[PDB]
Amino acid sequence: LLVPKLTASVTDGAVGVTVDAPVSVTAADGVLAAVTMVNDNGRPVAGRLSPDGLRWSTTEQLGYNRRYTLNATALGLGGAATRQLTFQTSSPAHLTMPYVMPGDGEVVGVGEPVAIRFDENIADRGAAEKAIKITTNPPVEGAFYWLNNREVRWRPEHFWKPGTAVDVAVNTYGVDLGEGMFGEDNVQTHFTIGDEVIATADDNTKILTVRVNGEVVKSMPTSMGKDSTPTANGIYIVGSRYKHIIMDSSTYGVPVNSPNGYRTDVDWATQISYSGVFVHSAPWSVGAQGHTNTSHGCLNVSPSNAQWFYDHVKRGDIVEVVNTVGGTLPGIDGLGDWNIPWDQWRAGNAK
Ligand code: NA
Ligand code: NA
Repeated sequence: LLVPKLTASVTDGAVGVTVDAPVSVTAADGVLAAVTMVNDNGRPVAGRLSPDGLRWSTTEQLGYNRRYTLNATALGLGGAATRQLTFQTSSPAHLTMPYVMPGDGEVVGVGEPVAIRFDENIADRGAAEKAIKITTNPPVEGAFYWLNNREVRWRPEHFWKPGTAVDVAVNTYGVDLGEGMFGEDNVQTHFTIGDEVIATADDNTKILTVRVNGEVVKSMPTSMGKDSTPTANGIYIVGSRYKHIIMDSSTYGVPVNSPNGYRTDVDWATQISYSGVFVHSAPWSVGAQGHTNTSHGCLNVSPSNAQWFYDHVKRGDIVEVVNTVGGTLPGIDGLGDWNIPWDQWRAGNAK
């Protein structure tokens, strides 16, 4: 006749216990007759015992900077055993909150990366990547790449296949993200890839051609950046859209009062770079559209075409610019992810 045995997921006297997982107690050669866990203030922690009496677990989120006391008794035909354990959880120096894009339940285009933006610099990028679980259906290979010290992106080698489900579980609560900075909470999002929409602006023709699943559906005369402030070549991801917006160059590093500065209220504006490129309505340049470049970088189109673009293009669709006198959009722009070669993206930069 064996005495029951108790196995807890913490050890008496432990410090730095992480709260990324529940606390449990298991009985062998007996069943759990009593399990309680209280915090430093005497408040009971919610838990649940399995129907067979063998395993108890906490059922609510456990706190940072706690001292918990666990009491457990097991009974079997061979006798009884009781244990009391006290332990302390992680004490962060700092917290950081993740923000995930795109939005939960959204339908997005074939260029949309998964984005996890933290509100603090992440000292241990590898710990953050490890805590982020990305599910794809149909499953496709992808990889993480950091655009800056706070935001990481995940995407496949090529544009997504329409109809792919994407799930993002950012399981950062209880995780040490370096230098004592712990996740403030978990976050989650799920999204789906819709139709393939790729618009190409060719400086040789000054036409912006929109293709939906490979077919031309719209051909828009455009006026892009003038030679002294050109539109960069490259692949741009569609971001947010606005019925109207005041474009303020100081938002993009350029003082309004300086030679290339501007502040302009425009209609039907679709953002395609963090550096401030938009497709938008430009009634003042309709004469130049299809003929000469006049802007500070934006793709000027007619009011009707800008509204069409707003109505028919969605976040994650693609604009490709070719044959301008500019350089190439930086891969770390914020919407320039696809300009980074796959071998470099795949290798990452977690360090
Ligand atoms: Na993952
Ligand atoms: Na769609």
